[PDB]
Amino acid sequence: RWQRALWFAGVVFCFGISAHQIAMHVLDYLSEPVAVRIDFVAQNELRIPEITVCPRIFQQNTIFTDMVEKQGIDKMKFLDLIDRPEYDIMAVWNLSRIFSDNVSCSAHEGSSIISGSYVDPNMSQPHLVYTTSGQCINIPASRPLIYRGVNTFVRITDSQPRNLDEVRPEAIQIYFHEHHHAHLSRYLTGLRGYIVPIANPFAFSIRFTQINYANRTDSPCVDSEEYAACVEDFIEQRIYEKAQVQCRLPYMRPKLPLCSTPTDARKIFVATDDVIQNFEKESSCKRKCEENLYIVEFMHLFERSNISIDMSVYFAYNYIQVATEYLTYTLRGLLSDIGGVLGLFLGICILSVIEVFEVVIF
Amino acid sequence: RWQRALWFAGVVFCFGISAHQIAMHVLDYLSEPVAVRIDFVAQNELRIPEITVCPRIFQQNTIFTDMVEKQGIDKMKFLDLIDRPEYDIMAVWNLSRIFSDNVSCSAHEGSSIISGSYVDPNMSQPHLVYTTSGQCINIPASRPLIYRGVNTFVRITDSQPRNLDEVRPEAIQIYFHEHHHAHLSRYLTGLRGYIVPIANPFAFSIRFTQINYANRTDSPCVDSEEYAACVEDFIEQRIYEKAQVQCRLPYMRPKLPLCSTPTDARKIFVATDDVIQNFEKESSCKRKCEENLYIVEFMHLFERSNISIDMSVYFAYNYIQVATEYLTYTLRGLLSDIGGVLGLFLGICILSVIEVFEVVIF
Amino acid sequence: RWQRALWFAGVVFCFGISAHQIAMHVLDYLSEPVAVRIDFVAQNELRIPEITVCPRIFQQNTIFTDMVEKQGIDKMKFLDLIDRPEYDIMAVWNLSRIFSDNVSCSAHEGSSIISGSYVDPNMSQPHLVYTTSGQCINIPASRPLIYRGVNTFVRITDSQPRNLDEVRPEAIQIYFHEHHHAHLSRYLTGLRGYIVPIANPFAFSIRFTQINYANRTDSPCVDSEEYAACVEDFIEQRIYEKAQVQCRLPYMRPKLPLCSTPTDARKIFVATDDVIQNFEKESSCKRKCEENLYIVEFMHLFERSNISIDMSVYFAYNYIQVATEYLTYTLRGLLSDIGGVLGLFLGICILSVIEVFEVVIF
Repeated sequence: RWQRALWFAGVVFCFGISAHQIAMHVLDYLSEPVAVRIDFVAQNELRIPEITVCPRIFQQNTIFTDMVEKQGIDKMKFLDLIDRPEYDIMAVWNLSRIFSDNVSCSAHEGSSIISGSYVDPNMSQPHLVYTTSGQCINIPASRPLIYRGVNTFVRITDSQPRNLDEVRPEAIQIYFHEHHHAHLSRYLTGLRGYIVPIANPFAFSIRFTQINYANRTDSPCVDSEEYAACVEDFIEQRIYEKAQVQCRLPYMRPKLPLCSTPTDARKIFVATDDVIQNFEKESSCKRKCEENLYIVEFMHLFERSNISIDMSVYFAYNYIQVATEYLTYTLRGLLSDIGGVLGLFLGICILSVIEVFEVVIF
Repeated sequence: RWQRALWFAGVVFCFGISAHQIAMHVLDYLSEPVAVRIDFVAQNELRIPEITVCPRIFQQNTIFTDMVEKQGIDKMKFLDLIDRPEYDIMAVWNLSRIFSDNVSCSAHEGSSIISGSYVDPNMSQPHLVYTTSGQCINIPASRPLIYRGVNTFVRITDSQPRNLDEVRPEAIQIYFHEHHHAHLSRYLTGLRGYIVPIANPFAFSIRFTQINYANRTDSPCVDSEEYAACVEDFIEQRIYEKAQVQCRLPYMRPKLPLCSTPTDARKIFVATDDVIQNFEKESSCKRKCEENLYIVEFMHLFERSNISIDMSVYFAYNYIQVATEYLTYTLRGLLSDIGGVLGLFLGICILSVIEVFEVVIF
Repeated sequence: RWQRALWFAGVVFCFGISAHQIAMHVLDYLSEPVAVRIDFVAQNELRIPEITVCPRIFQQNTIFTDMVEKQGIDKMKFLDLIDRPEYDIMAVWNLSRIFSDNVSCSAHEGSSIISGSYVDPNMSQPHLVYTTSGQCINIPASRPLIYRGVNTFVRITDSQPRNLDEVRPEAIQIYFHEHHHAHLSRYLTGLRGYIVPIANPFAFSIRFTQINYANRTDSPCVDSEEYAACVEDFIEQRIYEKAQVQCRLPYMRPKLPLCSTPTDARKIFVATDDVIQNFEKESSCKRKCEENLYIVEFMHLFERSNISIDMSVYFAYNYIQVATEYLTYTLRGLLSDIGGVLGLFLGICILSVIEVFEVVIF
């Protein structure tokens, strides 16, 4: 009656509250909550990024536009000349050449008190690579730089003889990309690169900031290469599927031949523009499990040099921010909270449950 | 005797230790502990700040001081000229004018592979605003910029004809303030602004760092607008209550007329200085629940322009630090810890407590 | 039989699982896990670092090398002249003098609206200090600057008469070190200092980032001074134990006399170099419990000055990152987890254990 009814009410209230708490915990585990731990991991060997050093886009280029005007065309219609038998799109995109052979990058690491800065010229030297911006040079930046001092830079240089044989370049475009993803160089160097003047010797400082996202069912992260591969394939195919044609331009990898018709070359170029502008939205990939963020700030330099193009990139800060989205609510945590709630709104343990099971088996 | 006494001692020891633990937890709840979670929230649309671009203070101004000397006064006593019938303090503070009509700011966002930076001149254009520094221009920066590339800037310009009709300005002062807080522009632009020369076309970069403080009884936070209203009202009334007079100067909002006596104008100016210097201490309000921190670092530019005043403000970094001081020890946390401690130094649950209550009711 | 055997199996399973959990918790406490809390502590009084402003290393020095060539030596063998009776290594290292007497540094903090920047020249003035780089000047930077505005700098200057009596210096070397740690200035100023030209008046901005490491058995942290003392002692004695000689050069503390033989002076200089490049490895100390990281970024200035050497160091950012590695698994945490696991896989409380003890005592 009274007593039994109230006892049943209380017991059912206890089970109801425990079940509601456990259900909320279970629903919390299904949607993995994520927190971020940010620490500064000082490393002695800095992983230098792979600098891309492009000229300004053909339209904004000085020397290439000068050649196009010499042939008698305006700053726009240089693709109305490629299928001319000798210009051979390869030789059109060789007219954007802003760097000459002598390009070489050194890797100064220390400072020394007798000799001076440790000039180490055996580091991976730069190679010329085609890009939407034209014909650039990619800085491999392969081996790591042993950070010792605030004077730890790679000094790119080019001693192109600047005699009055033809007008000479005004500025270049610098983009700091990651080791071996080919879409960063050949496509995204006209957008994400800094336009800086070669008239005077210009420097940089780079502080590295790394964001890491954990694998998670409702927000997955792919490794370094797989995102690059998916994005590059998307960009190359939709150029084809958005130009509704079949041919390529130097910045594309050798799938098909080189557009033996100017209208199709223009279609490819325009589709490239349209897809590169907004491949973040149209794509279906997500940021890597790592995310390098180079905080590139400028500086003045300590000495002049009569060199056509000069460039320093300082890495004086060896403490790198490391954000790491991580697993904050594990399955062990769920089981422990379930145990806590069943032992807090009750007296049930993992020994009483087995004891009742034993009683069931008589 | 022995056994009963020791049993009572043990029971009271357990009960007392549990009570001490619960009391410490309760006292931990009253003084809300606060932790901070720092994450990088990459946004595609950067919320550009409202740039204020003032000339140097009258004393340090070039052209205004030249006018004052022409009238036959020193670079301190220009307030001994305002109540002259025609100079009409408004027309005294129109002599600080460093910008001319033509002022217009554009918003380059993309980079493009043919055209170049996407010039979008339809954005909020700048308007002239009076300030303690004189007559300035405030950059509304209303619409957000769709971050795409590291070339995403708003370029302020002014093509004032620099003919030899009168000496021309040397430098300006830029202050980066939030959308619609009127105390920032009119008062705190002579203090918190960067003094940078207009001789050469200069550029800026800005990385946003946002600190969020949680509402908390012993350290409250007000929203964006309320703190600005508090500070502005305090600054304006104290100028009045610290000058012990009743009149205003152009930078103050239209409460009272324009100081038809030079001594009171000087009183107002001096009180304004003395209050803006130290309104942080005398005030009785606390920083917002949000706290935008623009990390303004300098750089060089990629192209010259024969324009009287030229300015770029780059926004190449979309990852923004977000510190969020938050509630770390909730009321549910206190209840669960109380349950844990009463079930760890005892065998009491919310089913045994109700059972004992039922036993009490017989 | 059946029932008793299964009951024993269940009881032993519960005991084993509880013991495994408790052992894992205990081993988790023995290897203290460490997490980092990063908050921005708005500080009104910025603790300015102790700037060291050295000339470039002797061989890279202009004026000192000019003197060496005048005496008839190359820019390497200036130590083949020290024990000449009058050059008296002290007077060899007085030839690197790049600053003249008139050196004085001010501390501008505010901006003001009438007067202008608050020049406060009574702050600690600079003194000349010997260093491997030569004869430098050290900026005491003793009192803190009351941060008020984005114009809070200490402007170093030197008005040495630049008449055509002798060729004049090209650049200096700036190194930002902590208040009273003597191994920084005298040894690590040729390595960790920025080489920046004096030709034009340059400015600096510095944002402070502080990393704190908690004292911990398997990775101890010493206070600010003890690490500096240990590193200085190691560097100075190894120079002696690595040069296998007994004498010193001006940058060393007055332990022994000044190397009255050039071969020993060269031995000391070479041993110095060799140890300073790699004292991080050979030493046996670890980073302090403090770690100040000055984020020195460059910029332009607001006004020229016909001064031989001019320098600003802006401190416009009062929000300082404070990473604090801390104790995440306390002893109370271990005890509470042990209680939770023994009350979750069992029904044991701290009252039932005492009850069983009482039963033992009959």
